[PDB]
Amino acid sequence: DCHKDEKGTIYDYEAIALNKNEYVSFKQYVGKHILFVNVATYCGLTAQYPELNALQEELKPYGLVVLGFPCNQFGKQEPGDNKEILPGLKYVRPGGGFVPSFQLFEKGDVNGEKEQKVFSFLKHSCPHPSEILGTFKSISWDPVKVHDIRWNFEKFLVGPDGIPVMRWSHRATVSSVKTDILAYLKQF
Amino acid sequence: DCHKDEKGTIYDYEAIALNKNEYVSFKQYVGKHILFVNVATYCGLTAQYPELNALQEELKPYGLVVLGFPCNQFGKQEPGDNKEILPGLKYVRPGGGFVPSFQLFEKGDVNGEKEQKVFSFLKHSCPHPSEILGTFKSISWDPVKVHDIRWNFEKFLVGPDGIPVMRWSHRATVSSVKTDILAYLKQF
Amino acid sequence: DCHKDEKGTIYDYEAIALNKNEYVSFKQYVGKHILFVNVATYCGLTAQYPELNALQEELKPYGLVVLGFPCNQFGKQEPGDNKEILPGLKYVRPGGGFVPSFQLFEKGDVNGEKEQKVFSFLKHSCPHPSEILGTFKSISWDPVKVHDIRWNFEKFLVGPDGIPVMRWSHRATVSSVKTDILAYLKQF
Amino acid sequence: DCHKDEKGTIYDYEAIALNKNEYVSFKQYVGKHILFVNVATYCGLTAQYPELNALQEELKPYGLVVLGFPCNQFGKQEPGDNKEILPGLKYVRPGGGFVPSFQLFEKGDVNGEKEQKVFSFLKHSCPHPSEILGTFKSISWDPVKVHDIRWNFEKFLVGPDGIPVMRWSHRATVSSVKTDILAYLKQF
Repeated sequence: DCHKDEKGTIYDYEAIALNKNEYVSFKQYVGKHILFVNVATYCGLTAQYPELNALQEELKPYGLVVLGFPCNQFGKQEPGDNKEILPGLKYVRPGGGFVPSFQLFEKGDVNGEKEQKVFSFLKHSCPHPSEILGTFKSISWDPVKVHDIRWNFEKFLVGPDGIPVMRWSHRATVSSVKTDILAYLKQF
Repeated sequence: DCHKDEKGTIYDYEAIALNKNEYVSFKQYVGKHILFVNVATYCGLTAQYPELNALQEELKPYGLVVLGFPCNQFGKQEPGDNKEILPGLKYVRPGGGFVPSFQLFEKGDVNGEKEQKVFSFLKHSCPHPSEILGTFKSISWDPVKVHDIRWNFEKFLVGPDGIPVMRWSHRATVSSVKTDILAYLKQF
Repeated sequence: DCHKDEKGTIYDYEAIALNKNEYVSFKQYVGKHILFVNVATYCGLTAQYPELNALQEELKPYGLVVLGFPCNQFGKQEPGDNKEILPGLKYVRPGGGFVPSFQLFEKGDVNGEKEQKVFSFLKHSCPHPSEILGTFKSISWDPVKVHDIRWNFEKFLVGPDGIPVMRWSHRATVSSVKTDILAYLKQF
Repeated sequence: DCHKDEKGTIYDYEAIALNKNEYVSFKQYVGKHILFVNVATYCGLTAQYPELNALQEELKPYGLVVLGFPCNQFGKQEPGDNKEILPGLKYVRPGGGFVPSFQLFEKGDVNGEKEQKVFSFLKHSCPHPSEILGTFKSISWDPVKVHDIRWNFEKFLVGPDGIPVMRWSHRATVSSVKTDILAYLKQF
């Protein structure tokens, strides 16, 4: 008689926090602007972790939540088991006692057949800005799709309604990401 | 004082015919609808060669020109030197005396760093219809870009003004390509 | 009470001829010196086919039998289905009407998990002379073993008792192989 | 008039210690039995580090010196810069405060074109016991040679005269290595 179209949002997904052993529904983050970052410990970009802490500190009052997703698909730069990831950040790289000031989740794929379902959603929702997907070397997964994540520390912004709004290359500095987010927050 | 914007077309490029040893400017094909196909001898799709002959026969009077570009990047399915390609089609696959009834050019890359410049133009001018770029296996070139050719026997249509109009997956039968071209030709 | 040790020879194996559709037991070749060559159509070494014909002609009276085994594992240089291999040699490479004057068999693996059992025997029976197994590029099979065949047109000699005697690199000219075989035949 | 043949030993080589920033000639180890191990932090075998400490403790009085060589060629399981390797062992894996009780050196290749010269010597001096070199996956270097190291935690014993004596697969437990070394030490 009547068809009601049911629409997809970020709140349809969930993941296991690294530091508890407990599932976190993204419904927790209703009304918040969510920054999803795929992370790794042994990347040149790992140096930006304290910049991510600073971003989160600065913009928490504006309703920004940063979420970090370890992934070993990009140069095999997250080799650690889940229990090893936080100790590696604290004592190896960045080292110096570093602890993320935002929520990290269990390690998993962001591309290919076993990719996490939230990343399918994010990737299908927002195109990557570059025509470059990779080098012969960098692509390690199967199948390969035009909206795949290119590398460690790629980023997605999800609005306060759970619909993805924006995506940055891993090549964009955290400072430029902040500047972009600050200009986006002026709407609200 | 004044800037005149100079615009790119298919007529800006050229290639060496396989059967002469002579360069052919695509200016030759002014006012014609051009079907570019990347070809190979040892692909399952090689079976469609007689369908391409038939397409060309059927639509020559309507101003269609088919152009075939051997390429060894997709499963290494065009291993032959330029002199070996036509004998291979005639005597191996399809065999049976098969001769293409359209112009083939010298073998070269259609993707990656040494890709032919006409294929850069075509690929940048018309998106591929699928989000799937490949398998881990199928991608053999560097760098990898979202508008790369996926496989043997992918196809592009260029209008009578030299601007690319349409692109088909290698998965589309020559019959469906014909049907699509016949519907496009109704405008003229 | 008593154990009798049963010993392995070339006569324990068989393969399907390319040009019949019939199995050939290597027992046929009892009392003969057998030269096994893995072959391909689109290799630089394919040029040596007429040298193999000449070798076979010259040494048939001395009891030499040459056997050719198409294989697609080395640069994917034997892409043809079994029915396409002889036409490819005649009309493509070497071309010119070339027909092998020795027996070719159906195409199959010589290395890795699906290798032909006769090649396991040969490889395990006679070491390769070089410490070099390959480049990162050349090795295409799994698993990888120290006595694997390195490339197209590697060669093994089996004595008149079915025990392998000698193995040549693909880098050895057919002339040097002949010279070596002629010196070996002086024992008999 | 006269040629004197000059012979190669372990004392012809040197490497940079991880924990100093200083070169160590293997001449230091004259008259000692040297156990060379290629090591990594993120391997299943990394668990054997305390077994290596125990081996070294136990057999130091018998003149055994263990030497550890970080290498990132086997599953990319040593991603850390030189400064990160000891902190990773102490705080990540094995973790728990683990410090090696034997000398580790700077990270480098043990196979392929940029392999360390001491490993060329060792590998050329003592064959590996298995015919298996790898999987398609495990081999990451170029060129590939039959005496290459197969994986993390492969081992070589060098006698008190600097000539290599023995080599173990990475598949051999440290307990069996100890048992073998104890039986070898009975000669002296």
